[PDB]
Amino acid sequence: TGDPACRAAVATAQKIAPLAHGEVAALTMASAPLKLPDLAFEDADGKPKKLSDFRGKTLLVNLWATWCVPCRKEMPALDELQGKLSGPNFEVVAINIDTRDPEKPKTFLKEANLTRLGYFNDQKAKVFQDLKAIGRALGMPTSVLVDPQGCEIATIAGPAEWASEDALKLIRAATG
Repeated sequence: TGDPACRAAVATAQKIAPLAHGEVAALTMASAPLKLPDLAFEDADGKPKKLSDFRGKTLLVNLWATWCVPCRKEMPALDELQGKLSGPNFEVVAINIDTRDPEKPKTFLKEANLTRLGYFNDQKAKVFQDLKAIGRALGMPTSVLVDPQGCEIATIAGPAEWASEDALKLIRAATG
């Protein structure tokens, strides 16, 4: 039995379920209340962050890595989504999980001119293990749409055209 603070998240998931088709058909709606683990990661300047620091906003939490081919390919879309919808009620939190060479993802984002995402990172890649433990990280990338209480609305095991019409419509619906 999940955290009852996450019941509104389930209702939200049920409300937007019809919108999960086309580009976002691989998004699986939450069917039970599920509080995500309070992921711990760093910002671009190495300051500690936690998922709960972002409570109060709807979020798309993404895990990506430079060694992940479909992840590199979807970073521009995530950046674009960030630019379209980031505001008082929504943010994309893309967390890099490279463990080998910390300068590599920074160079990747810079050469790709992706600056709206900042540079969240977990050089231990523990955040992947945390989501794997609740059955929400089956591969890479993994992205979870999270409500203002840190609860699961939906999870996708794979990449998506996140700046597409289908994706924006779904995210806006989840937010408001």
